[PDB]
Amino acid sequence: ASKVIKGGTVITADRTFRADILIEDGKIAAIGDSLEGDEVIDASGCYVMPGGIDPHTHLQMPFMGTYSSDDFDTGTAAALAGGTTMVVDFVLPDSEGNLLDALQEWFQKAGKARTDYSFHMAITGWNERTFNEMAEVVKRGINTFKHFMAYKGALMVNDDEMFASFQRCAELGAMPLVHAENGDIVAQLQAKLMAEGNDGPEAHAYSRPPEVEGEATNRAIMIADQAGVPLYVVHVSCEQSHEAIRRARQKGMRVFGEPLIQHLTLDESEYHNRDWDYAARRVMSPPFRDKLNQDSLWAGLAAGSLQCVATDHCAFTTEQKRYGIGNFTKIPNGTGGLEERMPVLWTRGVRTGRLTPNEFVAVTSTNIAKILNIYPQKGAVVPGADADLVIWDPETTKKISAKTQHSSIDYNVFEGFELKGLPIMTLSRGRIAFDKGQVTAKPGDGRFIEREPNGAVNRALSQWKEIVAPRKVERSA
Amino acid sequence: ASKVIKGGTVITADRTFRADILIEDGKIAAIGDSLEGDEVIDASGCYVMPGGIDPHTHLQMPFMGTYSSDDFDTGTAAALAGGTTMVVDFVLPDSEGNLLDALQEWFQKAGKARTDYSFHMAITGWNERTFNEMAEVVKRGINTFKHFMAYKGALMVNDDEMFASFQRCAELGAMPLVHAENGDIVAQLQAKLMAEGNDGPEAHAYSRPPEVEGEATNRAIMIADQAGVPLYVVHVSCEQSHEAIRRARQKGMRVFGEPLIQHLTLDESEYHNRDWDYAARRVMSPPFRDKLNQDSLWAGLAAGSLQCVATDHCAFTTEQKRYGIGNFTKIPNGTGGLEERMPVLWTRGVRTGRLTPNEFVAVTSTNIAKILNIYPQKGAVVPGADADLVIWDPETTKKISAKTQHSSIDYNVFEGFELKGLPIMTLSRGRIAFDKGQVTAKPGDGRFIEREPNGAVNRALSQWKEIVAPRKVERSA
Amino acid sequence: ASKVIKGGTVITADRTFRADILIEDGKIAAIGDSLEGDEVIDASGCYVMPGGIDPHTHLQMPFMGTYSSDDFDTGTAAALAGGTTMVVDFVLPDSEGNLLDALQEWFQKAGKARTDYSFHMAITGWNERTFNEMAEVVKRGINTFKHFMAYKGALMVNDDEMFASFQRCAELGAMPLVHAENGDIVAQLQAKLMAEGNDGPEAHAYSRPPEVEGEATNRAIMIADQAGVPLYVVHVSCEQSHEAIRRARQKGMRVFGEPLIQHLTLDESEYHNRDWDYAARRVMSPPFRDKLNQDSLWAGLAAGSLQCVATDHCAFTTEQKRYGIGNFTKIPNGTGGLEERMPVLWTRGVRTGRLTPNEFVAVTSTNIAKILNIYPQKGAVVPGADADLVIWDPETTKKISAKTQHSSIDYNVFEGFELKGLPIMTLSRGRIAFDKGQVTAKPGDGRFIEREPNGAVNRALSQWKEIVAPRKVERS
Amino acid sequence: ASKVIKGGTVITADRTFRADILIEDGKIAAIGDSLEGDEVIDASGCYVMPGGIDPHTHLQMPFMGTYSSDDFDTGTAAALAGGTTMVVDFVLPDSEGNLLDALQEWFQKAGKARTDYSFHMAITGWNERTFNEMAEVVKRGINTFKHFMAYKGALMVNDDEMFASFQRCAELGAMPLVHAENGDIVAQLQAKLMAEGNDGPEAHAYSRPPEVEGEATNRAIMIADQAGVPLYVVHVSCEQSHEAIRRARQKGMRVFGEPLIQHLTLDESEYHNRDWDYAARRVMSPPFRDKLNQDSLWAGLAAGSLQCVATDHCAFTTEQKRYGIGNFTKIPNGTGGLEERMPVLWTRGVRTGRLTPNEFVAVTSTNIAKILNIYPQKGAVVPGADADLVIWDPETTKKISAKTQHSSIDYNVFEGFELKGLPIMTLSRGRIAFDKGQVTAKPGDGRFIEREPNGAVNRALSQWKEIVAPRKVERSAEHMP
Ligand SMILES: [Zn+2]
Ligand SMILES: [Zn+2]
Ligand SMILES: [Zn+2]
Ligand SMILES: [Zn+2]
Ligand SMILES: [Zn+2]
Ligand SMILES: [Zn+2]
Ligand SMILES: [Zn+2]
Ligand SMILES: [Zn+2]
Repeated sequence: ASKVIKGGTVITADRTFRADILIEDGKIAAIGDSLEGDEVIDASGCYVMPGGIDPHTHLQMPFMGTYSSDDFDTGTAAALAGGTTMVVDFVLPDSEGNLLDALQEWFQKAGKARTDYSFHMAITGWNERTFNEMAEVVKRGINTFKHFMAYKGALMVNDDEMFASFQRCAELGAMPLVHAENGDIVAQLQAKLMAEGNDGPEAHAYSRPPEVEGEATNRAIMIADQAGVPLYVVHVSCEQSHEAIRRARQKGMRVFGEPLIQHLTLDESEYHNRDWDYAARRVMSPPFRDKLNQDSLWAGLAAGSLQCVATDHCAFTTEQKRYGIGNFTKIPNGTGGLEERMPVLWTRGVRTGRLTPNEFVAVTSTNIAKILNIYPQKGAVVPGADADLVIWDPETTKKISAKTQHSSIDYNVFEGFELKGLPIMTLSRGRIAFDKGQVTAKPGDGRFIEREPNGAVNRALSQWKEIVAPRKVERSA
Repeated sequence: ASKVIKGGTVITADRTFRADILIEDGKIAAIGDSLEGDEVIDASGCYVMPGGIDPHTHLQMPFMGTYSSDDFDTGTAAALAGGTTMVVDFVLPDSEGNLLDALQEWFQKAGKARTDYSFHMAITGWNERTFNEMAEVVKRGINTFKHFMAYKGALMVNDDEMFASFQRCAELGAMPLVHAENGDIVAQLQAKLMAEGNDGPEAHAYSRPPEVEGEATNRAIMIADQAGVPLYVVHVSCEQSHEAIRRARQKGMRVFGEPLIQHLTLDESEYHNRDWDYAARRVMSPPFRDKLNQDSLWAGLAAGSLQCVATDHCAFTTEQKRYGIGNFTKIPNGTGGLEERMPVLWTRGVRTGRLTPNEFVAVTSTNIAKILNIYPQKGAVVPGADADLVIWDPETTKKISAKTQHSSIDYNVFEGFELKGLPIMTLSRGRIAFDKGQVTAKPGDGRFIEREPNGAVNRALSQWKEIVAPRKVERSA
Repeated sequence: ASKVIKGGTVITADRTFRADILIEDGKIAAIGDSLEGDEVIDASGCYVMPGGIDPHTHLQMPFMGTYSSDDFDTGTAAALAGGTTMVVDFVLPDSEGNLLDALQEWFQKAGKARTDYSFHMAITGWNERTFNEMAEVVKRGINTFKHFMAYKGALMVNDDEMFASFQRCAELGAMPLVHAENGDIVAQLQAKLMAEGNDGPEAHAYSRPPEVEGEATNRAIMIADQAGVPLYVVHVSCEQSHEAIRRARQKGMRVFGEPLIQHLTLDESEYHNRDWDYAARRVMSPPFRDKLNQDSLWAGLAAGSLQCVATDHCAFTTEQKRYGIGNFTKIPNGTGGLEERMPVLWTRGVRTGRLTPNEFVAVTSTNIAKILNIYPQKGAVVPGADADLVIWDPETTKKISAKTQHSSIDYNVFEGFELKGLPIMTLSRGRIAFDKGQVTAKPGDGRFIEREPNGAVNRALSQWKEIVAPRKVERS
Repeated sequence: ASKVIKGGTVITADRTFRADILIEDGKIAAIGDSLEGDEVIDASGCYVMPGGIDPHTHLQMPFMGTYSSDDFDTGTAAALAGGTTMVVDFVLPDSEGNLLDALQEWFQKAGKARTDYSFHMAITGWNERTFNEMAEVVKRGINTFKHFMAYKGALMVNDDEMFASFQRCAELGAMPLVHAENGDIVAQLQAKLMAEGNDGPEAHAYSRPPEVEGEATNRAIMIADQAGVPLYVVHVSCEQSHEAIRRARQKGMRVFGEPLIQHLTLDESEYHNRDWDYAARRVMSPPFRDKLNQDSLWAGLAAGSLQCVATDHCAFTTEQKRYGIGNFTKIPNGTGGLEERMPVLWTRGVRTGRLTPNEFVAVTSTNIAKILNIYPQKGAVVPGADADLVIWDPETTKKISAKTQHSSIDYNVFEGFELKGLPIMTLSRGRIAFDKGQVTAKPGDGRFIEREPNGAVNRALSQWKEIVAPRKVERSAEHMP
């Protein structure tokens, strides 16, 4: 039974045009002037875009013997209600390198996904087991490996481990991701701040100022380039890390950057709210920054030095945040934004002219699809693509509120944002997944998306590195 | 009578995939797994790409009562043999502002074109007539206006004129192009050099060092941004001008940059060749630069801070170059590259891994088509696009030589370049235009391509300027 | 009759040390542990620094058939009360190039000076007379020529004229100064804002945003470097112009930058004050900028990418400012800061640790003395130097107020600034010029300081340009 | 017995002027138009400048159970013959942190010094002993601590150790120095190149390309600025590390940079010379770089973003260099330049107009004197200063050659440099220490120069950090959960 989306205006990363869309067997069958189908969906007056891909989520993430509050069920509901049809989550193995066991456990979690998903595999140590299982992980359809330069004593790896891992990535045709903050300096700053009685939520930001992110970003870049592999920097929050990426790209290094919607539109003044709960709720890493940083990130999206908007979705209830009363290091880090990502970006970015509608599509789905090597299966409006689509009414308005959010927690860091232009229908592989304010996709409707290694940028870089490889001088006896 | 291109691998700016291409009525009718057509073109083992678009040509350009040696006939022949299916030439009006008259004169020239073409309209003065005829020029399908900051006493405009013209561009939804060298400093350096007996071809480069281009680029950007209109900088030849563009883009300014294939692969040491003819042949503006500048331009293409490769094709005979014997200011400026642009870029860029094949397509056709607002009619492999296509054999080799070039002049500045990967067939709106080393397109086969004003980037920028427009302070009596 | 300053701590651009200073015949005769002299000045608990040099003033400047309200009398009074012992003013000739005639008129103005002074010569056009008279100006002891890239129809020169003039500067061993704003773009923005009814004081700032200054700074640098002459950019107000200077210097170009004390400590929010008078009073060029720019300028001073703090002192009464009611282009541009420069810089810069005390001396006197080629006659505490000195009590406090200022106008843009550490005595060539809150130097006490052309940086740059000069290829 | 230097032209960092100089009791007694003294030294037609200060030497440095070949005797002879009157060497303790024991050993080495000297104290690990002895090291008159980010398994410290040490420096009013190369990445590149048979001298440069230095520079700066202490980056060899310093200074961070005379005038093409010995002799860390980097360093000296020229003097014989035949990682790292520093800089920098003569004085003595807090005792021509002076004949010429050098090794990486303008006499505390090509100062004539902590820049930075220190938000119980 086919669907035809009629009367809409298609917006993709490359063009905007009036067209009908015929959907058969979960895929786009045809795009053209007048199409017929068994079931008609009216998109008159609306835009039709690829469903959003959010490459950065932490659904049901383990914390202190419990979990974050949004799991793959409520998380994907929030995603769908915001026009996002795919999430990419981070698998977190132990330092022993039980990558495959951790993967199995994340598959169990993701069984509740209401829409399609994939994984990044984190690397939280280095040893022979880790080295071997990375090969198998790539065979299972995961082509990215996430590294933490912070979280000393938990997730952190050092330069030595990171270089070996990046080289293994290069070898497998995978691409490293990095959380770039200097973990040694943050740990000492945390301890010093706590020792001085500087223990409130605002001190979380004090313990990891922008220079600490800027440095680690620069270092991760050096190591990836030495290893001959592209690098993806997650949650680029400030001018210091953005500058490191621009400078690397101008040297011809292959580096991608991902600003969070939070860092595009929220700022550190939130931590100076007189209410402890209010300030603690906004604690995440990297923290909200000086507002001046926002323009840098926006300009990067427009200039192409930053490519993907994400949310780092990790939602905790007020009760969970309160674990850090009297100690900011015990406030669970994370704010949720899955539902808010595309709508906030549309109002703040497209309606203001900071982004063309086409750039909007590029930085919400198409770019990350290309970067993770699943374009055009995802992030595309072309025949043969998965029919993951959002129907966007440019005229509808709302005020963001915790009272109406699909996320399970009791607050919303975008509380009060005035929006115009909203997702009114979301389709996941041709199925109506969100409609008339209701999430219609059921838990288990989502499936794992396998990804192939050795994307175009990996291959070009490897070829170039071979060209410029330094050679031994031939010397007579 | 339809054509089907079978067995090939399609490369576009966004993806690479095996597919057949059905062509009907000069357009791409279908793209898919197995297609049939009246006539079969075998593309087994080959890549199929959008035909190149070269936005920077000067065919049959007036110089000293004569003309450049390549006209629209030989010019488009060379283009087609090099996989380029469209050229964009510059109409050069008198300073009185006889834009429409100049346009008619250029249509007469382009009657000989063998493949499709369009125009930029130059603005060489400022007055009421110019202001008025700009509106009429836009109605006739030209949405770009070219400005010269150098060539004092002939083409040059000042800051005042340039600002007025840019504001008019903003109003009409057109985009200014700029030749950015400081004309006043250049004229004085020329005169000082001649007065000192420094009168050889190498002194042309001396008379306009990179700082002179860097300054003018920076100034034109300021003025475009103040007028609220995007800016396209032609022939970005050096790091100083590239740096100005990167810095502007990081401020959120809408600026495009165009490196010439000459400046990517050739350098100023050519001017120090002992043979006068050899050095003079290479004289153009901006001149060939210190070789160190090339890596900057290549990185710009990979990073997206530069978007389009062109040739500034303006070919003169050795006899014409010799008009400047004893006086370098009288050496006609220009080198030809229409045929060599895509082949040299492929060998130097794709085969080395500096550019992915998709980036190659982006910077040889798709980007400029989008920028000139003619995507997807041109620069696309999508249904409904003009069937302007090149069939590329990645294994064929040749050495570039004047003896085999299609340009009418007696030398080739890319002489001796070893290539691998060549255009073996070129189609212009579904017609075989180049095949088996022969240009099969006839003079008059080319048609003028009209362009609409107010593309997406123009619209976004105007919207943004309105939002940040400074407001009067309300003061009570 | 000798003077000895006893018990103080000397602070110079290069060091800090306890020493007595013996003054004879208007000069520093000796510096050492224990000295005696005919007359004793007690500097116990105080710092002794070279008197400030403000390289940027416009005293009795011609405007609209009148003049600015602070002349060389009240202006040097203000300077002295702020620890500044020398001003450098701008001679403004007509565009016909009557440089010598204008110079004579400025000598008449400066007859009222209470402390020493020198001149910059502005170049407001280009022609044979201008080219010729520049040589004679250099012979008269002025080794700097000021160029305006803004003020279209009045002071402005174009790239062609500026290049010719800069080449003439190089030839004479002079150094160009530049007011860098794009005059063509500013004139058009002014007209547009006025046509749109955007006619308040705030639109003055709107008519010349930072990008316009950044561009012109960048262009002027290119032209000086092509001419092979060092360049001095006056009133670097924003990160865009500062960036152009840093980038140029890293290319090995010889460029100096001068942030005004206003742009270090005041910002554009002043223009949005609801009171029209309040906002109009702060109108100057370049305008007060977004506060974010302050950090860039401060860092430049500490890093050495900016070398001299000045005031661009050009004072108008409220009545004069009101000439621009309903039309911001008619508000006379300028604020006064002569008295406030060193004291504000001390509190905001030294007491905060943004500048070491030695850096404070460098950016208020020694650097500009060196740049204008009058070191160590001025800006120094060495034997043989002019005894131009300020005795600074680091503990005394005050709140800046128009009620206590020596400037003749009725307001103070630094109103309410809380200070600690103040000039308590100022000496000009050994004469007590400021003491007990009173200016004791008389009008006419000031003397013209002549300057030699061809300073060290001019000579080094010329030598280098000769080394790297492009040569003809020898062809049979 | 007084000396008067007559007829010369004084050049200092701040001015150039004709003056006589009267010297009494090892110090400058007076400067003026015509002075009289017991013994007259004729400086007619010559310049008189502060004697050079080279803040970066490794004389008789321990390596592989032996030592580098220039000790404090021949090292200081070389210095003096090049117009340099003071060297600053690096004390190298074991990782256990036996700083005082190491200091005593270095005093034994420096007993042979012919001209004055001082020390930097290296920190090669972190622990309680190290923390404690740093305080005593500062009390002995050493106010700098050197950190190595490279030389893994030998001298290297990590970010954690470096941050603790930088904070201790801040506390004591000391200033850290850093050798900034990423040691972990260098060690892995070394192993990779060796495994691939890329084992020649040129592969030394391959194993630590400029990005590896630029990264570590950027990192050391971040850490120093977080600790609230100024940082001195030794041997800034390339644009990447130079850019990191410029960017940091523009953020208002207090960072100094030191380009070596080698990196200003020599380049990596030397490693591709066909002769193994020739290439290996030039091996040092950081290696000679792409020639393009030179202009960046020269501009930094002229712009003030780099402040001091040094040599990293560490001299090995050809026989010692040959320890690395078949394995570039075993080639002892270091080249000598003590004698060549000021003369090469004068010809390449002053005679070309890249530096004014005054800037030449700044970057060869006065800046480092100020930075190490011993101005005006050293690096100055003012009354009361130590009479450490060089008399410079701007017209005399020579070509640098191993056959005439005062360094003890058998080659010279500045071989063939054509010079004009040379020191013809060097005075150390008023004693003629070098004259007419002869080193006249004897071993033991040099004395240790004590330095005080808490220089002006340290104090200003600490004050600024206090001003901008982030404060706890005051929250009433009304606003608490
Ligand atoms: Zn993270
Ligand atoms: Zn995360
Ligand atoms: Zn051109
Ligand atoms: Zn052209
Ligand atoms: Zn001005
Ligand atoms: Zn002024
Ligand atoms: Zn070292
Ligand atoms: Zn060393």
